[PDB]
Amino acid sequence: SGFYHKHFLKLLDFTPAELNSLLQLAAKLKADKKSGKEEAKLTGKNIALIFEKDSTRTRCSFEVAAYDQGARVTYLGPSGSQIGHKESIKDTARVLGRMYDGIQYRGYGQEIVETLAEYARVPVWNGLTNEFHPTQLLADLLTMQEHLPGKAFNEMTLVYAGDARNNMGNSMLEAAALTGLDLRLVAPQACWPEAALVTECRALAQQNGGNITLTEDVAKGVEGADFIYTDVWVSMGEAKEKWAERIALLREYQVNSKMMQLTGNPEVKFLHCLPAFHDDQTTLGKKMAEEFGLHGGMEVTDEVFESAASIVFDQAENRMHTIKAVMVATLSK
Amino acid sequence: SGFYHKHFLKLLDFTPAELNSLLQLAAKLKADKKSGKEEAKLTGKNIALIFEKDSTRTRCSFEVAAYDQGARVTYLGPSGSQIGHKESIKDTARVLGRMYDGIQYRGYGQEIVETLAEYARVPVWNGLTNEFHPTQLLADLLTMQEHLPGKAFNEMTLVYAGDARNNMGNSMLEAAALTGLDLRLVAPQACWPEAALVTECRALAQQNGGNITLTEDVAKGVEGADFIYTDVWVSMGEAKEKWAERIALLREYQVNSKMMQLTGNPEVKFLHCLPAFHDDQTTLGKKMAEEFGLHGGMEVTDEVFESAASIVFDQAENRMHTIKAVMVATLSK
Amino acid sequence: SGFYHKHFLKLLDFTPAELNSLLQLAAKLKADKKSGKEEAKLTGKNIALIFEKDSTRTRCSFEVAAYDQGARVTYLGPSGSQIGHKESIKDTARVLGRMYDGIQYRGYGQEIVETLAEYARVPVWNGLTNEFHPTQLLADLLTMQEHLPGKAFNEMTLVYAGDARNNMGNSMLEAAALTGLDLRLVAPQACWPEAALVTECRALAQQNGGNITLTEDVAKGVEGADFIYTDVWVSMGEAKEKWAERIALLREYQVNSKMMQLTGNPEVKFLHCLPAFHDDQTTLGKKMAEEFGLHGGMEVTDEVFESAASIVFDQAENRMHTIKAVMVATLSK
Ligand SMILES: N[C@@H](CCCNC(=O)CP(=O)(O)O)C(=O)O
Ligand SMILES: N[C@@H](CCCNC(=O)CP(=O)(O)O)C(=O)O
Ligand SMILES: N[C@@H](CCCNC(=O)CP(=O)(O)O)C(=O)O
Repeated sequence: SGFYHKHFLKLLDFTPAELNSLLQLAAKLKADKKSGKEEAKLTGKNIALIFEKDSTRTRCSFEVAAYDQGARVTYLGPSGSQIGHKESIKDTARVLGRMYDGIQYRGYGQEIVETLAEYARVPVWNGLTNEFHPTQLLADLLTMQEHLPGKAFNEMTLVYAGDARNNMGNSMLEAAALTGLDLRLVAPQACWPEAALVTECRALAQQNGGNITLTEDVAKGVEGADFIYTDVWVSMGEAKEKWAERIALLREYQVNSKMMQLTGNPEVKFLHCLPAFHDDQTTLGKKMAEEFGLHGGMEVTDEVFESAASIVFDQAENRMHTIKAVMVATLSK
Repeated sequence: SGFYHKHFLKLLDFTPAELNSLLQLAAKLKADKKSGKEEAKLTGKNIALIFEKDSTRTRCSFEVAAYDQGARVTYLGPSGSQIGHKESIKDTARVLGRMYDGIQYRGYGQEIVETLAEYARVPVWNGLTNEFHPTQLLADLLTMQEHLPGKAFNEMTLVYAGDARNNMGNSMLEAAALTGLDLRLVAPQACWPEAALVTECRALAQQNGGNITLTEDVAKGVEGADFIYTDVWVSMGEAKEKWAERIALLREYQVNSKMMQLTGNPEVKFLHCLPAFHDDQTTLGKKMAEEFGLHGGMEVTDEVFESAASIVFDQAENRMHTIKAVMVATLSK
Repeated sequence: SGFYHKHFLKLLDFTPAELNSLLQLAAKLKADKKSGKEEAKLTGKNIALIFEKDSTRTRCSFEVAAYDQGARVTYLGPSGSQIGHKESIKDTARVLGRMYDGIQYRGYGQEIVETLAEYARVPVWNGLTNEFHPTQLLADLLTMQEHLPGKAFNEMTLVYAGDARNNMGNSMLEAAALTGLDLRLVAPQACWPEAALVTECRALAQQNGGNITLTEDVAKGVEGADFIYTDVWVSMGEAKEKWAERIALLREYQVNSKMMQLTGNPEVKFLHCLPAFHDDQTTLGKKMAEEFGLHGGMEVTDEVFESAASIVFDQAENRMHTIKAVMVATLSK
């Protein structure tokens, strides 16, 4: 409806109704692809994909969703083009807008994608920025909805442990402000999200029947949750130095078994946007695990990651249907 | 006509008539895409795109132009494949020719793309080499033609300030030799193009009614110009060290407002192939701007870049129609 | 037949009949594309292509073969995505399987691609691993078959000089075990393939009428060969240090003219999977050539590489038909 040629930069630029419509379209599109009745809508549209940070899911998601819908893609990865920086984003935008029908941007800081959106004159979607990550939450919302049918979002309790001031924390706030989820940010105070945003989002959440609780206590936070959610303690783009202090702060907020048990709900499902350092298998996974001693998981224990509660791969699948939905909504009819 | 299976390496391998035909086809194709009546011609053709230097426009241009025409693309960026060097270009060519229908090459030095063309046995297009950049000029010629209708090229005066011995300077010469433009290369003598090429191109320009003037004087050069054109003072692939001496030489050749005023034509339009360091916004843009003191523009002032005279983004758009034209001309019927 | 949803990790996971069927399909598909009667089978299938080592042929091959068959491709090159390592291959697999219909993997070590195949739940093809390279041999087998018509594989003598314990040596063994080729691995003992595999493959080769001979003597090895085959002395992923000892060992195993002459067959054709350091033209080609003194070729003399015996470019072309065949076999009907 009021989606055609709209950008998708952060969730609060949308009404509850818009978000819900979107979520509904995504769900249709998912269902259409499994039934094989997918009607391509974006045929002959060309989309540029600017990536300044790495990505497996978000990139792949944009690519297959476009290919299904009959669109083609151009991946301008981190350093390959002039956009790396040797040219204004303002110029880049004005260039790409003359050739493409839509642009994705993954990067550093909302200023960039906003500037990219003013000047491009085509829909700009936020693939993840330093502050927000709207596309993720769409997928998470739907995944939450698919695992608790017949429940409105205001009937669900979502807990987010970990670093609450990263792009994911910020995005949670927006989600709740639009859905009335009972958000619970279990984090040390040092990692709490900026208060101006909490206030705005809290006010809006309560209007819709939710409430944003922030608390350093794990035990009163996780209680009664339908979902536990967490993320890496240092995000993409933050300095390597942060690891030593972030582990120091956040390790009592690890989503472990005891953690899942303090919930009290045996039906509680775990969520994680991924990548997740859950085992002593990776490159910096093993290095961090021996050094500080996070044996068997950092933000989440490997036992919980491979638990029946873990629905992260469903969540992960839902990234692409969600993005397909955003794209057919902003580019068609 | 005598285009099918021809390479596009430098402009002087074409007749004035050929160039003009090409320009005409481009114009048709542009018009067809805006009207939505674009008939795809390159369906089922596969094209490799070798890039050894960066690119936003040229790469994107090749990609969307192919996608529109129903062709697919394979981007072999700077280091990813064996072509980086671990294998002869001679071998690379012979390999790729067995799989693709056409090959683009962006790189260092004409020898490379020529060798690539002898051995590939499919059309090879020059995406930019150290010496030439033919594809650009096609677009610029058309953009010039679209802003001064009812004017033959011999009725137009084009000034090129800046480093006249880069790939762009060299390309100007070819353009004039084929169009009878009144070329004016306003540059310090130290940056003048190689005399052998000037002579050959001058002779040819004059035959077609033009003349290539070289001069260190800004004032007598810019006078009566229909277009001012410029480019970065150090090109891709040149050593970082060159910046200090090139700024030293070329800063009086900055295209600024006074510069545009000495023209005497109030209808004069500015052109720049881009990227352009016109503001104190970029990475090395700001570093260069404080150090040497180019506040508010290096080759071109930001005031002129955002001037109503600036038609650089039209120019930029015209890169892809032009390339689409080259490709349908060399690959179809 | 028993190909749909099968992985293609190493050749010995297939019967002689399966290999031969495959080879036959490839041959059809080749023929169909030249006649222009190619019926696309993989329309609307999306394929991820994980590359951790470089590639020109294998990547290009996967791309055009997919494009011909109406499929689209996503290239996740060496470091761009999270797969580089920051995430388990086990997780990566489970993610990609939810989005794609098939996955290619080029990398380091068979464990990786096997783990990738257990967890992905879609066909996984081995683009080259440290130990095997099955896709190559398919192409080589067909190329061998196209140059000696009316000859069953058991009627052919294939010699492989050089480093017999790389991924290519190992693959030869598998090929013979399935075809009854008279394999001859002419190599120093220090470079002989692991005996457990030789034994298994020898037993199988003999059943089918072949025999795997290993020998340090060049002269008795090359005698009566229909094909001489060789490869670079240090493979992708091995330490740069190995060059000095590998040249020391292997230079008497260079495929030179005298080498081709000791064969005794004047119809003997040369094969090489490529890249080949055959001239003093490359980056590390020239550096190695002056230092150790391999003037005019390392594994193979440039004279032999450009000889009429050289059919390496036919071989190279046959990489993509072969891969197209693997893909339509594992993804269709
Ligand atoms: N705060 C985290 C969020 C990662 C989001 N993950 C994704 O979007 C999945 P992807 O990396 O595969 O696209 C960070 O910035 O590191
Ligand atoms: N002499 C300049 C020319 C740049 C040409 N620009 C383009 O082709 C536009 P692009 O870089 O976006 O493809 C140089 O070599 O740096
Ligand atoms: N043992 C060699 C094998 C190279 C195989 N070559 C290919 O697959 C051709 P490509 O590199 O163009 O894909 C090595 O590992 O270096």
